[PDB]
Amino acid sequence: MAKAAAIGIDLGTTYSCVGVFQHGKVEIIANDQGNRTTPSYVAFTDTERLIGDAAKNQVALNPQNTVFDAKRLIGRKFGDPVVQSDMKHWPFQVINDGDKPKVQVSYKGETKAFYPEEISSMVLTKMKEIAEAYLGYPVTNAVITVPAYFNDSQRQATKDAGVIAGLNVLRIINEPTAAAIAYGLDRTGKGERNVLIFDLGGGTFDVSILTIDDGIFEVKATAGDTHLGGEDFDNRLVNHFVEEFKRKHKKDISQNKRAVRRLRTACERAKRTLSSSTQASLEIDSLFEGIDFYTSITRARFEELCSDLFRSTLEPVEKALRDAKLDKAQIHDLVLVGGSTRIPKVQKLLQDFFNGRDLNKSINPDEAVAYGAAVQAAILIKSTR
Ligand SMILES: Nc1ncnc2c1nc(Cl)n2[C@@H]1O[C@H](CO)[C@@H](O)[C@H]1O
Repeated sequence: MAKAAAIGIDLGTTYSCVGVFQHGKVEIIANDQGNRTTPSYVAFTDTERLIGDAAKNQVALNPQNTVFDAKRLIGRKFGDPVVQSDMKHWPFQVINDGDKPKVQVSYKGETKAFYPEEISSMVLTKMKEIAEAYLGYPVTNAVITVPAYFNDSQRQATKDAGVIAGLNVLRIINEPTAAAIAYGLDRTGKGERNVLIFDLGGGTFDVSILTIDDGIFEVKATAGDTHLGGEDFDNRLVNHFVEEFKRKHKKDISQNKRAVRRLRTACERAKRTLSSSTQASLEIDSLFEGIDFYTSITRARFEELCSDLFRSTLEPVEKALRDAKLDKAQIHDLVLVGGSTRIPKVQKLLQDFFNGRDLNKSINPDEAVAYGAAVQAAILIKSTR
């Protein structure tokens, strides 16, 4: 029953996803709001602790006590230059507890501090409860994914987050390996198969090159930009609309925190529409000083606004190929991961760079990692019996 069942969890920097392999198919499980991915956010309020969508939805009202980006801290020392650099950009407090970072918040009127693995365990507990509500019984066996560049300390702290969350961690697997499993790229028989995984998420960009030799995975190269993702494209749309509002009304809105956040969420929505329509409409009632902001933008203008950022995704692709010592024609498969890879210009740039090659994109890119993790979790729990 429950003992023979296992889930696959993609514990992402900005979003998390849970899947289950049963009756010959993967089911990506929707949360209680009907969403197939859940924000990796934890909010501490005057009455309760919120996780996911509810935590993300009140971030503007409670920024000091809404934790996100815990994956940037997990398994790291406080003194680590990555931690010191990131801390300057977060609205929540990060404290030092014996060279270990803790996030410090106000919860039910009291000061509380949490280890990054405790924050990640709350996200994991939510994913576990989403699976349990779908299945009708508690599932405790799980495969949890991590970036291919995570070291032993980051992998151990992720497994610790799983234990705190009440999960039996069957295995910690690499995100690009889970994505290659999702597409069945490890079941092509004999001979070395070179796979490039292009992973463009909400806040990070990762390029991974794997060799699959008779079912055995080997990471040949990892490249990317830890501070490039979908939110930089939302911000480019924000700056455009702030300049358009100034041209139409002779009013600078950039200082009104509420106006900027409402414009930001509308821009994120319009950006998603631009992946399947050649135009998107913004409809903001009373954006600033009672002025409605009803406008539109073409996919062509959006592509111009992010042009330099889209083109920058090809430098880590070239870098990964040189580190792996492979030419473009030596790569057998190209896999898309992350919601941002739905952007047609991004697909066109990658396809042209690989001389007109087909891309593996039939599995929802923001779900491919949980999909593969779910497949692996089913194989592993069957072998355990
Ligand atoms: N249809 C889409 N077109 C463009 N961007 C998208 C799309 N879907 C998602 Cl999710 N994202 C973005 O992916 C990230 C999460 O993986 C977020 O930045 C989200 O906006």
